[PDB]
Amino acid sequence: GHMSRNLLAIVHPILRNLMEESGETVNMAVLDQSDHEAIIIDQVQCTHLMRMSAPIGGKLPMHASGAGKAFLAQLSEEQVTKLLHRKGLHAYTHATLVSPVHLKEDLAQTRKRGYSFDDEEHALGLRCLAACIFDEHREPFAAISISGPISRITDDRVTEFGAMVIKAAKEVTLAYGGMR
Amino acid sequence: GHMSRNLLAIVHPILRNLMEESGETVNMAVLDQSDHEAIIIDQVQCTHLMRMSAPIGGKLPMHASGAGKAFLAQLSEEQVTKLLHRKGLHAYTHATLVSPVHLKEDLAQTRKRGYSFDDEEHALGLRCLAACIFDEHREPFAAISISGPISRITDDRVTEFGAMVIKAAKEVTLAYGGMRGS
Repeated sequence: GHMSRNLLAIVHPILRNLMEESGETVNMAVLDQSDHEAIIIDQVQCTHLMRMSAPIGGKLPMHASGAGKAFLAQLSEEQVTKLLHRKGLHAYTHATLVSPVHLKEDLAQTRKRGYSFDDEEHALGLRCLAACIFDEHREPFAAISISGPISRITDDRVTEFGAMVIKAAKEVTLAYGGMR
Repeated sequence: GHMSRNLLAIVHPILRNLMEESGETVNMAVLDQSDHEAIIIDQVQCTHLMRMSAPIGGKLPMHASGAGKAFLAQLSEEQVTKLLHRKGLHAYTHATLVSPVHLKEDLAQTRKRGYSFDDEEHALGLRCLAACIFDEHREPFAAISISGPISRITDDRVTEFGAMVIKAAKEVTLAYGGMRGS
């Protein structure tokens, strides 16, 4: 399953409402079946002077972004062992997870809490929270992320932000389910 | 002084060089002399995912931005003293200089170091450095600013960025002198 012009049309106001609720830029991405990077297909930017402003069609790293890790978290142990064996783990920053054990631990916690969290792993001062959108085969065919600076996505708000992105991704999975 | 598209085209390379050298978004703003405001009229954004991305036509506060304070620094003490007697100043953040004493201090230091510095005074987590551009009558009409997050514009880079923007502004000034009215 996937999107879809009428689906993107449903998705867009969900993204709009999420920007307004979170105060940050929101992205929707799909997965590149390899390199397992997430490609941005839609976005609603916030109006803060400083903000996340990746371009539409921009690609986020597999192991090192909210959207990338959200997708990656849905794969089996052996699937991820094979992808890490193949692609390696480019260090964007000193926080990037470059150890398989550390990455796999973070993926485990991502499944548990319902959102991925990029904590300055792609770029210094940048945080993102993401959740996958699922089809009828429980395949993640898209992910929404909320992306913004550490000065606003503060530690005391991470859980709250995670809740917001869960709810947005859920609304899209439901919307897809409805249109069928 | 007067900016046209053609003049913007002519100085664009200076702005693009500054964005590349600083790694941050570069803005050029003009002073509205009627309404005393700083209006962004061009911009070269950096390629960082997180970056300053004000729109063209955006306004920056006189007392609380790099471009605004660069303009204020050019005014006589009497001129600042008066228009600040007016006249309350909006507090964008806890760092916004809303005390006339404190603002005037900062403007003196601006004149001395050659560049203004907005240290989270417009928005939390945002720094800018700016310097004025002068027309053929040596009148300030524009300002160029480097604007970016405190994650990258760190204390050890403030002086160096100040230097970059002074040099850039002087290059725009020279280029404008050579192409006035284009």
